[PDB]
Amino acid sequence: MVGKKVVHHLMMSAKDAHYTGNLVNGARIVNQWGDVGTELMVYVDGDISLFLGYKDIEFTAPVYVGDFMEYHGWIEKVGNQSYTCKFEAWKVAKMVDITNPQDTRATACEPPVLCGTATGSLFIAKDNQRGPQESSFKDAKHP
Amino acid sequence: MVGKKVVHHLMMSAKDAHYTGNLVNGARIVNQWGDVGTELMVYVDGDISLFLGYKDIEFTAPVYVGDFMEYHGWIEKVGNQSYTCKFEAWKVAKMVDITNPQDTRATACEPPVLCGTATGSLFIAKDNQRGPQESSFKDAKHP
Amino acid sequence: MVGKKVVHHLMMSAKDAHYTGNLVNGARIVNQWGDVGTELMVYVDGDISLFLGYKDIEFTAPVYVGDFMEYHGWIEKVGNQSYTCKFEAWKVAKMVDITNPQDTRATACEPPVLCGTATGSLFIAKDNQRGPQESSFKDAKHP
Amino acid sequence: MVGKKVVHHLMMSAKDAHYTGNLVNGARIVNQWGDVGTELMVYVDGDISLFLGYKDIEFTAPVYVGDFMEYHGWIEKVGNQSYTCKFEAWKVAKMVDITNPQDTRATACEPPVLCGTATGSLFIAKDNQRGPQESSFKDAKHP
Amino acid sequence: MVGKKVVHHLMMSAKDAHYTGNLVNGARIVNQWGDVGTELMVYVDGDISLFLGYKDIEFTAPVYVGDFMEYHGWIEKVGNQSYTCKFEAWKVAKMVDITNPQDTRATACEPPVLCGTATGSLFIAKDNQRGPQESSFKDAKHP
Amino acid sequence: MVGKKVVHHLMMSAKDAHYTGNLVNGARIVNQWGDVGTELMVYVDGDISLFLGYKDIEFTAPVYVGDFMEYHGWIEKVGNQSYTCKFEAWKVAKMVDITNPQDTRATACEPPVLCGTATGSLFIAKDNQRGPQESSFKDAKHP
Repeated sequence: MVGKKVVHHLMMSAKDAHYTGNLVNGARIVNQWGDVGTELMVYVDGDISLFLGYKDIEFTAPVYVGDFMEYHGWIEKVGNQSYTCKFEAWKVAKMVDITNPQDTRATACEPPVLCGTATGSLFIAKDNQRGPQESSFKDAKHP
Repeated sequence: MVGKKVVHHLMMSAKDAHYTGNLVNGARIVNQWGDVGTELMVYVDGDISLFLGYKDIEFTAPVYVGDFMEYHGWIEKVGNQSYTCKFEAWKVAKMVDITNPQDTRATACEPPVLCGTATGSLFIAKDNQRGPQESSFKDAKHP
Repeated sequence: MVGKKVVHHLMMSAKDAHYTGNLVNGARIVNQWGDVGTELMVYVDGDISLFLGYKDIEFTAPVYVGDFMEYHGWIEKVGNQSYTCKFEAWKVAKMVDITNPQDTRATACEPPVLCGTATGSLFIAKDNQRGPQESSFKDAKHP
Repeated sequence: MVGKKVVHHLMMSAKDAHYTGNLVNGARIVNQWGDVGTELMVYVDGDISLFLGYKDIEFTAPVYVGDFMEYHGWIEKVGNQSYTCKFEAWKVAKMVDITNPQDTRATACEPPVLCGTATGSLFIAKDNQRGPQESSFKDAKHP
Repeated sequence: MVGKKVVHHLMMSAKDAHYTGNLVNGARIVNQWGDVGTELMVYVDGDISLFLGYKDIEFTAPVYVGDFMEYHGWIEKVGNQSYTCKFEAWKVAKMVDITNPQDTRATACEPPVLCGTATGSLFIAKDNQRGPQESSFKDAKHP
Repeated sequence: MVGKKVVHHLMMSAKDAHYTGNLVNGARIVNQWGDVGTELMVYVDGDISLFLGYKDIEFTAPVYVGDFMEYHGWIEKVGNQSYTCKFEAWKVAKMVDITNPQDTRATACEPPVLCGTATGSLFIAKDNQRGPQESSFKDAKHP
């Protein structure tokens, strides 16, 4: 790992529902990973970067309104103009019964439930590379 | 190909901007691909399905507010409970100068600009497979 | 018509629900027609234009979360600074039972269902008229 | 007029921008009128109703981020299952210079600037008509 | 009190749901009060201002999809660079039964139901103060 | 403190802009604190709870598109049916120059910038209290 893991953490609201049955779409995870990758790029070379693509993405468990979610990302490799990262999505809390709209019961996921994994890469043009912006990334280096 | 190509077509509005500079995030393409994938699954087996994952997503050109975009998807292979699909994203029109907010000029992209490509797979549990629901998919078959 | 038909095609997600019961509002159709009209104006004279208004709008069938929708528009006539257009909205797929949130069943609409029609006009100031921008519109002419 | 005029009043935020240049789409006005029509129908017969269509929607002045807007609606004629309503949209305040994002100056529109008008009709099936729900509509009468 | 009361008035749509059970979050009220405060600041000194904070906020009744809501605000005191305002939120109509998605019955709240109150302050830098912009605020003066 | 601190962490996208100049509204912070408070209530007693109100919200620094933000919350006191919590908002990264939309430079905030503080209380009806749901909260007790 280059630098530190970045962790996003937030709640799926009703506004994150996408398909019927309060089901959140898998792209909601990819949305967040885009922002996680962005934060990694700000720290490693001071640019918001452009996302190049994903080698793979697996959606491993469904996500619903009322789920509290964490999104983890870290840099595995610093290339020339590319940076290769790994990503995870974890569910840390949920409604007890999503099928009952009037049920307010909720609980923690112990252990958290893996909802997604990915490998993806981001781009910062050489002339946009400004060096580390955050202390845990001070030792990052290009080949 | 099994069945027909599904084509989504719409505009990026200011609401689709994500990063600064009116830059739309890559995940917006993935969002649309989720819906294209859903339509394919509705037609092939009558269920909105669950997205399993992607292989080799590439974001090949930046997308901005005011871009008109098409998203193509089709079923390459029908598995047991999985369906493997190909996806594309195409830009067909754009603002001439996104850096000038008061500039209202826009033009077509001839030829269209390729903005995204991916392979993705969706899942329908055997008990939820209801057979083709759209005429062009009528001859789809599982192994 | 002047030029070619513009066709938008997308899904109503949970985010498009407006009234209770997963009912989409009629204005969602008008939103899309605005973007269809914009695209037509980009092609006929290279400007995003200003919508002048609608002579008539009819909402002919209800639209729900999970509906796949098409929106058609074309130019009927080119005026001096105004362009008169016709619009349609069609439902091509839907959930089987929107009243059951856990029902994942969906199907095509065969035949498609008419959901709306309209006549509306858009405006491009004379000095903003840049001529056709797309090959099918090459013969578009002002009086 | 039957009953009272219903007045919605709110601000266009950055989230209401639709086209480039912080321009709000005309459909934002129609979105609001749909909710105004709904409120009138709640008051006259106790149902959220269904919008039948519009005549003569006219967008008469542009609307931008930072505009404060009022939307007026009222019932002009009570029919059998239809209700004919009039709608207005008024700008009551605005940014002084929308072209300068760092300019925080804003002022009132005195007199208010007319931004839209329409005639629209709504439908409540006879078996869903429950009579007036709001005191000012107490004497509304069907033929 | 200085000037006139500002009244925003709109509908809670499905898009305003936040928690399960079509429950709107308290922050939706605070969102609206921010815009009410902004409008007051435009009228009293011609600047959109910056919100300083809230002395207190109380959420007194729950708000649901299909509720029609008013948000009142007024200037209690003009200070030097600060302005002390009072806010209320009122429910004026609602669905008859939110637990039944397909139910279209709705009614007015007579009298309206108090849903929230707050005291909050806004800031306009001395050099950004431009004097009253709306006639009812003509006697609004700084000490 | 009762239990542990909950930390939400995410990015302000263009979708979070509210006023002109890419300025996020103060209520965006309150929105997040509502979700932070919900998480706390889920862990302490297994219910999403209702927010009672706030005392002394202060917005201490402005927030813009492109800001990465953290929102901390914790339980200070467990009451009978109320829970009193402290909330903070922290800026951990930002665009270098928000006034140039095409500038992609970004940096960390070291140290983080305090953007908001508040005390807020939430409510869980006695019969809805189900005991701690997350190990760090296991010893939380009512009077």
